[PDB]
Amino acid sequence: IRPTIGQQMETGDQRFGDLVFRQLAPNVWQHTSYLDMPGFGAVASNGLIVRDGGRVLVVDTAWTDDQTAQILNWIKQEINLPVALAVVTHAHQDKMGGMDALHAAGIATYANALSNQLAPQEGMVAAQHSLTFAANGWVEPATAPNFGPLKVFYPGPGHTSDNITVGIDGTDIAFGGCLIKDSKAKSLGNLGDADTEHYAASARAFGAAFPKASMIVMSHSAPDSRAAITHTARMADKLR
Ligand SMILES: CCOC(=O)[C@]1(CS)N[C@@H](C(=O)O)C(C)(C)S1
Ligand SMILES: [Zn+2]
Ligand SMILES: [Zn+2]
Repeated sequence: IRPTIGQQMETGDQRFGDLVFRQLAPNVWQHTSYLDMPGFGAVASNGLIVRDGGRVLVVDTAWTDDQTAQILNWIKQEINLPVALAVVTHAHQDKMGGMDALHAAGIATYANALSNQLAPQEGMVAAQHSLTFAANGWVEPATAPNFGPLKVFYPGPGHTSDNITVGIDGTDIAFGGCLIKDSKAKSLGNLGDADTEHYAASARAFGAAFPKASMIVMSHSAPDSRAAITHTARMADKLR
């Protein structure tokens, strides 16, 4: 695909059906799925796959159940370990559109409690479990059982009021989801669900929560350096 929004395909990318997978680190891969929007073309959305010992952890579904089932198929082929859990980073179609494929496979799913509360209104299937957060934004660990290397952080409202972010312990990788755009981005996208007053602070909070991450993975750009966080925050400063 040659998406209008999202990175092009590069050497080292693997095509598996209509999905693209890229290894980012020895136990981390980016999954990419595409949704065609009329007149506007293909929009890429990225999530993560993490191998944690004898199990696999997933961050975000694909746009659709069928695509998300193909993520599970790719995992079976390339990793061949059971998927223990998935965490989805807000209640939009690119992040939660494939929940049914996860639940059909018996995979435990997790989301911000607010994401689960909003899911019906957003046309999404709620996750099976709800994460809650301390006042400093870090997940309450009782609500993130056996998350292994996944360090979940709620940076505050930005892209949506429920957006969460995930650091991958033992790697240089932090996932900003749809909150962060890369340093070449010209806009933060549509902003219809956004908190334009708090966006900038939330972007900076994400950077401060994962201060040593050097590879920033995001939903709608290829991985970038930490400049993606600052550039996003500075674009968000102009919304106030
Ligand atoms: C089907 C709903 O999914 C969307 O429309 C997203 C989800 S974040 N929002 C858009 C935006 O923020 O402009 C986008 C093009 C980045 S994908
Ligand atoms: Zn979104
Ligand atoms: Zn998105």
